[PDB]
Amino acid sequence: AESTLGAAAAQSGRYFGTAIASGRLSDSTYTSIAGREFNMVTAENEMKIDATEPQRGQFNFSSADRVYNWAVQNGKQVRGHTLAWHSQQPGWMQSLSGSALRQAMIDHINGVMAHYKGKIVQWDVVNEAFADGSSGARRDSNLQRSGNDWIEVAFRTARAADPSAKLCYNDYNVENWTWAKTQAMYNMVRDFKQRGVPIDCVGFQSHFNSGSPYNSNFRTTLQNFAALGVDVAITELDIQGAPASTYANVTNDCLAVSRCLGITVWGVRDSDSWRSEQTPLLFNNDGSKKAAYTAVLDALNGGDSSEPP
Ligand SMILES: *[C@H]1OC[C@@H](O[C@@H]2OC[C@@H](O)[C@H](O)[C@H]2O)[C@H](O)[C@H]1F
Repeated sequence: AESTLGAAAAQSGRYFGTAIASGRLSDSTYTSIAGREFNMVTAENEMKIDATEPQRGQFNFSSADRVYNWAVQNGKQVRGHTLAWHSQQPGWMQSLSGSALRQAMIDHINGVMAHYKGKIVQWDVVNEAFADGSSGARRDSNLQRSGNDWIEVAFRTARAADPSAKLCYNDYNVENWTWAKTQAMYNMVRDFKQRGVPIDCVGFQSHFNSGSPYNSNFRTTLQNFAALGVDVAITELDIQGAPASTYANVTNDCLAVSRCLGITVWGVRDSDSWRSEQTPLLFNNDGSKKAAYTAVLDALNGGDSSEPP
């Protein structure tokens, strides 16, 4: 057994990660907790398209590198997030369409991945391409309007740019196996694997709340995607009200699935969360461990004994 999340996860060859905000790296309580508890880091916003390429071909990795450096100097690996997404595009990219956009998408992938070549264990190459609801359709965005092949092209571009990284497709509201959105993502990944499109992993954002509750069939979802020959990862976990029960169920679902690489919770303390009003994380505002922390740690350890091995 181990006393911190990341170390406990590593006992089963997994990671327990967080989302780090560069602006919070001067907060010693934040860095003390994050450094102690997590062995994987995702930049909360610093590696997104707007932050890394604020003007066309004018890359900026200052804040991204502050997060990367903090992570590897503190022994954590890094998940890159995210290279091609409808949201958080800089204005110059939002105004592009068709072939111009396609070239800018490929150029953006190449510039960011070249900066981090060989440094990133997993990249969220494409994020949130499916529409919400029951259509199973692709979300309408400039990227989807440039051609349905944009997702496959992003993955091929990424594989060429850095063949050492695992390349993931990431989305939300795809955790419950009965949902149409889940099945659309499953059909796409299944097609990609059939044809040899370079995709190594599927990310489940895992934002559970009253509008999209956890279901025990999340384990079925994870198993079925793993059976397509891809790894699975829980990438942006947070749970409205932070019930320790549900946090432990999610943890045990990953631990039950051999290709589930690890879990990332989407921030450190509740005050750090993008949805702080839903108090959805493992640590209180004062840095203290919540009931959910204990249940997650115990799940990772397979129990809480205090005795000789
Ligand atoms: C999964 O959901 C969380 C999202 O990160 C938020 O993006 C919007 C930004 O205002 C917040 O600070 C971030 O926490 C992440 O990119 C997405 F993939």
